[PDB]
Amino acid sequence: SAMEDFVRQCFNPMIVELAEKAMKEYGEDPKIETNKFAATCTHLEVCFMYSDFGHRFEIIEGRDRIMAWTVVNSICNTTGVEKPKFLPDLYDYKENRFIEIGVTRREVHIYYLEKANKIKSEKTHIHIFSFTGEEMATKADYTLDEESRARIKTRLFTIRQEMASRSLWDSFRQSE
Ligand SMILES: [Mn+2]
Ligand SMILES: [Mn+2]
Repeated sequence: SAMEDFVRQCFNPMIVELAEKAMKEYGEDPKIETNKFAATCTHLEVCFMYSDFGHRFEIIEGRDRIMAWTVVNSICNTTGVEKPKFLPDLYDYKENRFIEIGVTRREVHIYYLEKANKIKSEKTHIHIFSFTGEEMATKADYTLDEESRARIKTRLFTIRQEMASRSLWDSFRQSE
């Protein structure tokens, strides 16, 4: 498929392999669910980017469930922050809060409402990125400095334009 080929062209091997591991964790073939494959790669890369801005962040996303919950439990035991219902994506050691990262092909406010309604925790900070350079965060606290958020938004927009150059963006954006 063209979408699978794009995913292997634009993401680094480590990210692709982690994404395939996740797809198997919910029993999904990346050769069939190619838009989910690309979305999974994109979310992984954003989380790793977000974390590289420390030191400051602990990455939970990209780990197997056992190690992810091991990290979460160790953090909660050393900080007293309460355990989230659902696996978050990062832990911010400076603000001392868990962060759930969203990347959406829709309006940032719609996806923010969806994520907030799901997690149902006033403790887990939400930060939504779009492929159009838009962002929305809990209490409009964007956590990072503008340069770091700028590099995330540039990478996301670049992924979108590469898809578009291969006529893959319309499929990807209409998929959820
Ligand atoms: Mn996650
Ligand atoms: Mn997320």
